[PDB]
Amino acid sequence: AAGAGPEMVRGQVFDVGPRYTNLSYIGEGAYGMVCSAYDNVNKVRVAIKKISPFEHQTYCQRTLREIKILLRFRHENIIGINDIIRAPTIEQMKDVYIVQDLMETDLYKLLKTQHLSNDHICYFLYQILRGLKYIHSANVLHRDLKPSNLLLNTTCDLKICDFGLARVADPDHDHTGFLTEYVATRWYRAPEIMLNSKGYTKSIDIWSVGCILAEMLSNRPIFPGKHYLDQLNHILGILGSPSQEDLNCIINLKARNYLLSLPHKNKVPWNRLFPNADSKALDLLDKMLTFNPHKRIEVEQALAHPYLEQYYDPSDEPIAEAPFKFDMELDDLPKEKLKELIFEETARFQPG
Ligand SMILES: O=C(O)/C=C/c1ccc(O)c(O)c1
Repeated sequence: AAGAGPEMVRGQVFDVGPRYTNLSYIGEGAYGMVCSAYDNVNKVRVAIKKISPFEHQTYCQRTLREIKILLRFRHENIIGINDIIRAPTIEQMKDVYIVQDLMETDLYKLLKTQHLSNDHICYFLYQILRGLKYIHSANVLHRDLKPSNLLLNTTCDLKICDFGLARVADPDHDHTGFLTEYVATRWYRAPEIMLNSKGYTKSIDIWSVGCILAEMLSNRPIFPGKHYLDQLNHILGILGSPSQEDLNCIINLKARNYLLSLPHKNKVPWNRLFPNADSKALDLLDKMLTFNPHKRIEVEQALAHPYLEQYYDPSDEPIAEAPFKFDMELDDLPKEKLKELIFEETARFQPG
C-alpha cells in the first residue's frame, strides 16, 4: 500500500510491511529503487533495496550470490543484511526487499565534490583492506571493487557492498585467451584480465583497491578506459612497457605478441602524477598497481605496510571461520530452481 516516488525504473509500490515506515527515496539500485525507512523495532533509520529480479536469469544469479555471501559474512567493514521482506510462499513471491544499515553516502559520491585529507585516505584504505582480508580469508573474490561499492556513514565508517559478481577463488583455472570478455567495471580491471586471466585470483581485487587509492589521491579515476582494449593502453601509459621477465610470464602468444607490438613506453613516476601525496602512500600504491599479478602485494602485506602503521593490528583484523565452497557460478540452473533457492536462502527472516 505504501508508495514512493512513482515514475519508472521499477519503483512504484514500496511495500515493506508495518515495521518500516516514513519512506524517503535515495536512488536506483540495479533491480529496483532504494529508500531509507524508520525501523519501528530498532528505532533507527535503515536502508532498503527493492529487488525485482525474477524476470532475468542474470539478475537472479547475482541476487542469490549476494544474499548467500552477505548472510554468511559478519564483519565491521562489510555491509550486512539486517532483514529480508518477501511473500510467505514461492507462488506469491514477486519482489524481495533487503534491509541494511543506513549509510548516508558512498566513496563515488564523496569523491565527486570532496577533497580527502591524507588522514582520511589512510583510514579509508585501512578499512577497505581490513574488510578485504576477511573476504579473501573466506576464499571469496569480490571482483567489482570501486568507489560506488564502498558505503560510508556520517562518522566515516566504511562498509564494502555488492557481492553480485563475487566468486570462489580458483587460481588453477584462471587462465584464458587474449581479449576474453569480462563483466566487472572497466576502469578497475587489472591488466591481466585483457591478456590471459578470468579473474579467479585474489590479485584481481588488489588491483582494484590500488585504482581506488589512486582515485582518492586526486579525485579522478587513474585509468578511465573508453572501451575494452583502451583500458590496457591507459594502464601501460602509466606503468610503462612490461619487463622481459613479466612478459615471459604471459605464455599465450596472442597476448604476448600484442604487448611486443607496442612502442616502448617509460614509467610515469607516481610523484609526478600525485605531487601532494604522502611518499609512503605512493610506495604502497606502486605495490598494488604492479603489472605482474604474481608480484602484486597481497592483502595482509598491504595491511602491514608502513603507510598503515597507525592502524595495523592483526589481532583486530579478523578472518572468516571457514572458507566458502558453495556454488557461485549458478549457471546450470533453470529459472524455477533459482527462484526456489532465493526463497530458501531468505527463509530465516520469516515469522514462520
Ligand atoms: O544502490 C544500491 O544497491 C543500494 C545502496 C545502498 C545505499 C545506502 C545503504 O545504507 C545501503 O545499505 C545500500
